[PDB]
Amino acid sequence: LEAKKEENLADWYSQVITKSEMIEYHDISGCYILRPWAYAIWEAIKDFFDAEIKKLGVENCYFPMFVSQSALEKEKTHVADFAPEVAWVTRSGKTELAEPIAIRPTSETVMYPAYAKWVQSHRDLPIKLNQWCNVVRWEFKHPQPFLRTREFLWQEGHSAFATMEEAAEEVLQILDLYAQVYEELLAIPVVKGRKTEKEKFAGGDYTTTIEAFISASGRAIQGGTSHHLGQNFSKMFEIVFEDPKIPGEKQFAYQNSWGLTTRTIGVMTMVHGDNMGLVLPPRVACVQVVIIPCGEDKEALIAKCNDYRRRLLSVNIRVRADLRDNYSPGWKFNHWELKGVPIRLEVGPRDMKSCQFVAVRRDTGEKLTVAENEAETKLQAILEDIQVTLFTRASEDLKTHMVVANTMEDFQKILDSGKIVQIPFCGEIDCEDWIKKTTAGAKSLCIPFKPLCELNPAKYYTLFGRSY
Amino acid sequence: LEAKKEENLADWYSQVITKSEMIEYHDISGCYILRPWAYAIWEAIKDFFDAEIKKLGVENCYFPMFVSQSALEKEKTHVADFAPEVAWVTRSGKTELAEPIAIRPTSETVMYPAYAKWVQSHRDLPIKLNQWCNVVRWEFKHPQPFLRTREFLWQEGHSAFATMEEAAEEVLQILDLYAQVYEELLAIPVVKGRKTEKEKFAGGDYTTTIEAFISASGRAIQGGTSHHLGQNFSKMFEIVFEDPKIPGEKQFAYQNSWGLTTRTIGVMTMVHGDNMGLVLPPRVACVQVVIIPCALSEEDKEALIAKCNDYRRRLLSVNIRVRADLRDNYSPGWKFNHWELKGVPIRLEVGPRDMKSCQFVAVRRDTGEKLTVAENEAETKLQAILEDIQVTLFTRASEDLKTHMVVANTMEDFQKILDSGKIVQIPFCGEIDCEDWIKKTTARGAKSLCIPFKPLCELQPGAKCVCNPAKYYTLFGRSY
Ligand SMILES: Nc1ncnc2c1ncn2[C@@H]1O[C@H](COP(=O)(O)OP(=O)(O)OP(=O)(O)O)[C@@H](O)[C@H]1O
Ligand SMILES: Nc1ncnc2c1ncn2[C@@H]1O[C@H](COP(=O)(O)OP(=O)(O)OP(=O)(O)O)[C@@H](O)[C@H]1O
Ligand SMILES: O=C(C[C@H]1NCCC[C@@H]1O)Cn1cnc2ccc(-c3cccc(F)c3)cc21
Ligand SMILES: O=C(C[C@H]1NCCC[C@@H]1O)Cn1cnc2ccc(-c3cccc(F)c3)cc21
Ligand SMILES: [Mg+2]
Ligand SMILES: [Mg+2]
Ligand SMILES: [Mg+2]
Ligand SMILES: [Mg+2]
Ligand SMILES: [Zn+2]
Ligand SMILES: [Zn+2]
Repeated sequence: LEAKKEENLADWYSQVITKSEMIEYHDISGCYILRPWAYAIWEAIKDFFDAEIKKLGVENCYFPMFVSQSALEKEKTHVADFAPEVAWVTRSGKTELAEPIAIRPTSETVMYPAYAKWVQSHRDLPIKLNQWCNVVRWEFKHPQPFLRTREFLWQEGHSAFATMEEAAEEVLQILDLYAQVYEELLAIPVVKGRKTEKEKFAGGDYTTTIEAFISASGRAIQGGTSHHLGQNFSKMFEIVFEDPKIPGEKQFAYQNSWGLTTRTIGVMTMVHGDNMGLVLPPRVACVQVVIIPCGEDKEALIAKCNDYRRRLLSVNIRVRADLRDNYSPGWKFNHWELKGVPIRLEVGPRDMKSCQFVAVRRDTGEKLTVAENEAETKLQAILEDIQVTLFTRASEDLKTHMVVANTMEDFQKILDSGKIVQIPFCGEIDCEDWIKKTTAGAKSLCIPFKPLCELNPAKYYTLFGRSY
Repeated sequence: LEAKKEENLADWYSQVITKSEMIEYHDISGCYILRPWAYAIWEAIKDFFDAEIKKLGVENCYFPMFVSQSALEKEKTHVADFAPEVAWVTRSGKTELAEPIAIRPTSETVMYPAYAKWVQSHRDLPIKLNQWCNVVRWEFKHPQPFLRTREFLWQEGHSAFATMEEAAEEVLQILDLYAQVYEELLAIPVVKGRKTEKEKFAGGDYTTTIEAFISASGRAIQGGTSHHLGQNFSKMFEIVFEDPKIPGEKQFAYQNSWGLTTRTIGVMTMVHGDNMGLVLPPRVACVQVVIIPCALSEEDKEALIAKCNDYRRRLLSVNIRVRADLRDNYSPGWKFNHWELKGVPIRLEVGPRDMKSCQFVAVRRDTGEKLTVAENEAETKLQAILEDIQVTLFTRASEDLKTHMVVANTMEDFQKILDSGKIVQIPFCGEIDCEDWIKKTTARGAKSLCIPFKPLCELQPGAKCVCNPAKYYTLFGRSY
């Protein structure tokens, strides 16, 4: 790794994702291969999130990727602005299809026709379905791995309820899991908030979000989304049930939808990565500890490495013994640091017979000598501390880089020196357009649930910044 | 359920998959919704296979679904008949794309250009990658849920090796896992074999396969596929390395690919399904035991529900997947039939009389037998009944395949045996021209299923084909 983050972030990012073996490029613009190292992080997030929404009663399923042409039109599910992003299939082989067929950019138009046929009474509610799947958005915006890709993997949850109280409660439960994914799995702090009228999903009532800060850019990014849809889609698609008390009266279902993507992995990369490459938070590292031998008799050195064995596996630590004879120790050192392995355990002959080893933390660079039989306890303590270290530096960097302005003067003074700032806000769109072009430019990120301090007149303190 | 499996198979199948809540229909022909009841089975297969290939050193990844026109134009990875099955993206919104992009029907052309860049020396091998992903094949044959769908879910594994002996061993380990998915998870027996030259993947060296039999059809089906590709694809795609100890000879990697799909769930439905609905093998049933509570007081009623919720915890604690149906708006008789249609292996009936007699009742979905159990043996005995349901389901389907797969040595007995809804092992040339002949002669058709590794009888000392001498016993039959 030779590019440096603070000077050229784009090229640093591209060289970390490649030299960590996370991403391989493809010959289609905005499409990336997720190699096992990148995919294992996604799998870990999936394991966590899946387990959580299962306690909420959500069930997994799989809906078609193709949407019929007339099911896309149906109503103002999308105002035509979102239409350029939709890829259309028009032939199989050379045979032009009777009607063109669309590639899921989201699955409302595929799912809700089915909800309307499953809901024949209030006993059929709630419906709570989730799917892990790929989606295609023909993004015009300049493409980057995991940040802005043309195909990505995600989960989209879609739930329908008899009452507003239930739907409204889920929206905030899901948003909290998203925050837990980022803050507890990925050691990235986030700001919960609600979208302004400009930035909310046109198809919903309100849109909640979690926002993250990437210092080296000075830019924020939407990490996850949870919408209350009210009855916007229920009336559109006729998901209706009989009023239990009033004969002949249909009442429309209340709906939510929520989504999280592999953009998580890029954000973790942009947040924790350093000038030596990736840095993996322990709770998602598929290798938390790598064993590397340093320095015939030698077979005793490999038996000692392989005695860390289960001694680490038996304490349920993900461990890799890199015993390959074909690479130098120094090669292994740099190879696993580029991949972001939280702890390097080096065994040298000196230490086999002094019944010691050395551990090197990927965040601090600290090298530490441990008694041979203190491996289990102290290694666990280091991996827990690395996690807390990584979340603490990212917390204290968001504290530093998120401040207040009450004037356009100091908001602008502060925006352009790499800052995101909460400002009092009209709340109206054309004002938001106006702030967008003056500072060029800043978007609205979210109206925080717990803003700075207590507050056309200002309706809300709203967090502003340049954003992906 | 209204249709009967024996009389009209399609409508019975259509009504089992829907009224069990496995499938919802879509407005695109050959595309189907996988509702939780069916998707949970896929997740169970996924969990097993994933563990197994992890021991073989295979790692999971995700490659793009889009294939460039120009990457598809470089190599010849497929014969010309497969080109129609490819769906093309030709515009975004209203803007026609400069070059069209194809939807993955399989991922050789997407992956192997990357393999070529990752492989620069012998220490870069082996490469062992797997992906769970969706695939589109614009099928001409008649589409049926989970049997033959235009979009499906699958796993495709692609591995690259330095030596031929490594590749050759993976092919059959993988195949044996497929047969394990079928025989141990779904209680379906299968026939391992090699495809004839006609039916093998044209661009590889040889194709191994497992075939399953659907009695009610008299039809067999390809349940899984494992290819040895030799070096046909390493030469096309230039996956080469130099060995320092073999100076001056270019080493092309030895490759395999293998695939298994949600056709699994369709086969399970056809094999074990009955005229009361789905029949779930305990090992993939996402609910193995359903607890149903079956006037006097409201405090008493809460105690009945507390006992059901105490059976649920005792059963989770012995790792039995359990759902307590505590919905108050349905009768017990209703819940009884609803969970039978869904194929739940065991119904647990708890009533007030059994609560104070410290008993419960279990009824098996495979035989229907009702059993009163002491409250204390719930964990031990319920576990035993699920293990016996599994063994029963696999035993009956085995005893149905032995019955329905026989040997014939004349085209004349081959025809009569075929026409009684059976699959036939016949002595066979192996040549393509002949295979077309059997196909239409038996229509006035039967195709080859596989060449069994362990055929019923040993062939030859110069035994002649059913035409040219016989090379091998070949398993022939009508097929999905
Ligand atoms: N092209 C993309 N690649 C990866 N992740 C994405 C992409 N577009 C959106 N996401 C993520 O998926 C989630 C789904 O939200 P959605 O796409 O509806 O919001 P959006 O307002 O279009 O977002 P954005 O400004 O990121 O395009 C978002 O929270 C975001 O983090
Ligand atoms: N349209 C489909 N829907 C579901 N599963 C399929 C479909 N086509 C193939 N499969 C399954 O995918 C596996 C691997 O795919 P492969 O290309 O080897 O099949 P195939 O030879 O084309 O199959 P088939 O003879 O059924 O057309 C097969 O073992 C089969 O079980
Ligand atoms: O995905 C969501 C909201 C929510 N869905 C459920 C998961 C969470 C997500 O936030 C809207 N959306 C975002 N980016 C889009 C691009 C195109 C279209 C589009 C274009 C034409 C027709 C059509 F039906 C949809 C929708 C898009
Ligand atoms: O899928 C396999 C082999 C194996 N892959 C690895 C997983 C297991 C599978 O058996 C060949 N094949 C079968 N059905 C096809 C339809 C179209 C094309 C095709 C591909 C590219 C371009 C094109 F025009 C057509 C290949 C197909
Ligand atoms: Mg977008
Ligand atoms: Mg936006
Ligand atoms: Mg085929
Ligand atoms: Mg075939
Ligand atoms: Zn204003
Ligand atoms: Zn012959």
